[PDB]
Amino acid sequence: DYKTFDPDLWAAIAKEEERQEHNLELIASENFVSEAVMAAQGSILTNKYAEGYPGHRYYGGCEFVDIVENLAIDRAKELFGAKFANVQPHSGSQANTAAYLALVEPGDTILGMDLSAGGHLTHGSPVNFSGKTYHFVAYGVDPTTEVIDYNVVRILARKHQPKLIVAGASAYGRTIDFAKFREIADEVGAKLMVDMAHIAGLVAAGLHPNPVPYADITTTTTHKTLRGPRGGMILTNDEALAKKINSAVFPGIQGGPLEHVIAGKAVAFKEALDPAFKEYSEQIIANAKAMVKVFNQAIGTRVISGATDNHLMLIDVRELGINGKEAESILDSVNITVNKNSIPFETLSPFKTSGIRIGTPAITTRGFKEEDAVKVAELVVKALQAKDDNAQLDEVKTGVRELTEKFPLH
Amino acid sequence: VDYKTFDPDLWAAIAKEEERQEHNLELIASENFVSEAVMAAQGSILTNKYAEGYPGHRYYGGCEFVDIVENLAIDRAKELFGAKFANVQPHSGSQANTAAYLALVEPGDTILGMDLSAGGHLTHGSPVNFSGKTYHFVAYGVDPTTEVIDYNVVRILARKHQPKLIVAGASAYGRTIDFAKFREIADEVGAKLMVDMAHIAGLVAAGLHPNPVPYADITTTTTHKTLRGPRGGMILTNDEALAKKINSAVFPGIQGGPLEHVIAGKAVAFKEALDPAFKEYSEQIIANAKAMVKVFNQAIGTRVISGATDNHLMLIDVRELGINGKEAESILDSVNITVNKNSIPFETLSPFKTSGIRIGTPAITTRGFKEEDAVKVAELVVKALQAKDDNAQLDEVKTGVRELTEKFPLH
Ligand SMILES: Cc1n[nH]c2c1[C@](c1cc(C#CCCCO)cc(CO)c1)(C(C)C)C(C#N)=C(N)O2
Ligand SMILES: Cc1n[nH]c2c1[C@](c1cc(C#CCCCO)cc(CO)c1)(C(C)C)C(C#N)=C(N)O2
Ligand SMILES: Cc1ncc(COP(=O)(O)O)c(CN[C@@H](CO)C(=O)O)c1O
Ligand SMILES: Cc1ncc(COP(=O)(O)O)c(CN[C@@H](CO)C(=O)O)c1O
Repeated sequence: DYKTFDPDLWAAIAKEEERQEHNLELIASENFVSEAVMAAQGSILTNKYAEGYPGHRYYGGCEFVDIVENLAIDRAKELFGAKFANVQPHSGSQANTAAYLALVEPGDTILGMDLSAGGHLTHGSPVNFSGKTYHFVAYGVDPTTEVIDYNVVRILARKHQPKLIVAGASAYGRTIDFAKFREIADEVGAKLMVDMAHIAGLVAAGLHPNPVPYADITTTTTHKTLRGPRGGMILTNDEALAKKINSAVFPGIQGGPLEHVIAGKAVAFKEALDPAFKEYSEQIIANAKAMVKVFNQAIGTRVISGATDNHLMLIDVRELGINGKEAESILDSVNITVNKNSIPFETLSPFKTSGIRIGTPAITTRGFKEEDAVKVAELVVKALQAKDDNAQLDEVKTGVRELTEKFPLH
Repeated sequence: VDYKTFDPDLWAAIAKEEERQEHNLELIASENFVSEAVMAAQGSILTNKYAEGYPGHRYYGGCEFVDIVENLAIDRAKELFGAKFANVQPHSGSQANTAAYLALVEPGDTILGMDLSAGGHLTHGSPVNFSGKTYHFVAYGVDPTTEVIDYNVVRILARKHQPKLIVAGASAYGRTIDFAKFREIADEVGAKLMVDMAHIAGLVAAGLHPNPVPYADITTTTTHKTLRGPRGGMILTNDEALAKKINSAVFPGIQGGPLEHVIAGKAVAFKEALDPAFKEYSEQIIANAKAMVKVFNQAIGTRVISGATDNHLMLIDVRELGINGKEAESILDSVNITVNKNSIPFETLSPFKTSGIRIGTPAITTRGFKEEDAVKVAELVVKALQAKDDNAQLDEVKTGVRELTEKFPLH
């Protein structure tokens, strides 16, 4: 009805609904939120200005909005065991901005994971506030094993004497050893920040070591393996840092929080407290390992580091005569969505790349089991091996159609 | 329903907030009621899409239709305001202002901006905010007697401090802002000009406030105040070199993935603002505000800062009544009238006690209040603040509030 007033906009949204139904979303950072999360974001909480924190707002009328924000704070403390939580960051980027503000001064030396090795842009990129505002020195992975070499990180720390070490990654498929990062931080007098955005759901399910007891500050997004709305979060066990975090978020770098999004965070956090969430997260990892077993035994799809401990994998496609941008293009043509992704010691442009990144949280949410993940990896292999044999790309398109129809959305 | 039974804590709180919005007079000047369509866009499956980059230049695929949506927001914004370029990704007004500064000045540069007590925003140079921490802000205010901007003082300050940038725009300023004078003062000292129209954006879009876009190097705004859209920010410019710096500052500069369900809501609201009926709404906003200022000027104890309004809001110095702004806020909230305490020009109390309250009409106007209803609101406010404890009076106000909200239901 209101769609009559703006048919162009609602038409685009309908096509996007259909695109999400008909494609296999293998983007490691995406998911499908519940009906309840979307209803919270579609609520009248968008109308409320609520600057400040629960019980000490700068506006009238927040007495019931404060319940929502307290639910999100307290469910985060329950899920992750943090003594303090801040649920107002608009995004992972704002969450990391405020975490740095609470820990270091502009120009300070910070050790963070290199982008090609799998770090995030906010872990030290020169085109990002992180690299522009602080002096970042990168660590990476070993060139042969493609996992983090903790003794190399240790050497780097003692050489550079950073005020802060950042751990966490956008494209690292192996377990991060937070105990060792804390060990190294302590040796050089540095604080430790962990960005668990990608693994937060796995951490909540007890399937990846929990960084919260080790890190001075833990940041996260709410929309990856946690399966919540797009937004950020900051955790800490230190009451003094909690006060600095809160001031840094507001009035430091934000104004009004998005209380409708925060309600969706509260919704998603109770979903994650349900025993069914542990089974979901278990299935994410099983599906991912199943998929890595297929790629390991295929010709020309080299799995970075040869294994996965979590939800994602990086695939080196150099053996196939293509770069990551071309691989992403082939797979889109058959309704399989991935992203081109730099690989350790990447030699091509960050917009060409030698690889693609694949993750299983979204298809697992659709209901894929181990057998279905194997099928996806085989269609991916077939499409990249089909050096443009139209007959084969069309078989793959059919295999995708078969899978989406067996696992429709709500 | 089924998910409301899974989580009664959360859904019963939202239900109570729906009732509060129905039953209170929402007089907070920066609030509004978005349409059903805006809420449905924010509640859409667009929340599931990562779309880093810009339309047609994304960092990965899958963005065919997200690109249509965001280009609708960009194009309707350009149409609404007459700008050659728009960025609709900023998560908020604060992020919009962060990126605008990054496109205009370097850390440590001298910036002229409105003082907080005088009506400026925290991002206009407060030392507790990134703006005051990152740049050298020099504040201008209003005149103590007339409580309006003194443009020769701004000129004097600009000539004395040689700012790299002058910022114009306010959060609690009820009078017309002369953007031409600001453009002239900036040119005289060679400064750039940035205008934050967050509060007056809808009025500009309706032609009822002078338009800053032709005078400002960069114009920033929120989408959720008089523009009546979802919570978010936006940046406008006519300069292609600046537009590139703006886009780079927003992403990958200070943000990651945009909120595309919110950006859909921005597209929905921009088309609503392009409709001729938006001009009548915007006119009614100002006529309601002016009708309230008249009531407050007659009452002793509710002193209207500067004695008039040209836009949607007014600031009330309540000290003659023997209370501060915090007590007035709390008195009004206990009779179901929602305002915010607010510093006034030359504030002498703590910024958390304050001498005043701020009142605006966009929300009640959206509910359908006309001038005679705005008059009744102002009378109830006067009565509540003069009542001094008298519960008969306060309950009288409470009945008036329920009369007005029952006359003008939501949806
Ligand atoms: C976004 C993003 N944010 N954080 C990230 C990314 C990734 C990314 C970065 C860039 C870049 C660049 C230079 C700056 C632009 O001027 C290009 C691409 C694809 O073209 C992908 C993907 C999305 C995960 C990535 C990688 N590879 C890593 N590790 O982390
Ligand atoms: C938020 C906000 N952001 N921008 C703003 C505000 C206002 C505001 C600020 C503070 C503060 C502080 C630290 C001050 C340095 O010590 C306290 C209050 C009421 O308690 C209200 C209101 C909401 C409009 C305001 C005022 N008055 C101005 N003009 O603009
Ligand atoms: C570890 C980490 N920390 C922070 C962020 C940023 O979150 P934001 O997009 O909400 O700003 C990301 C985003 N990660 C995106 C790229 O932006 C991805 O596809 O992986 C992240 O991976
Ligand atoms: C002129 C201007 N520019 C920017 C902002 C910040 O927008 P944000 O709250 O979305 O971050 C505001 C917010 N205005 C709020 C105070 O934060 C208010 O109640 O008025 C603003 O008034």
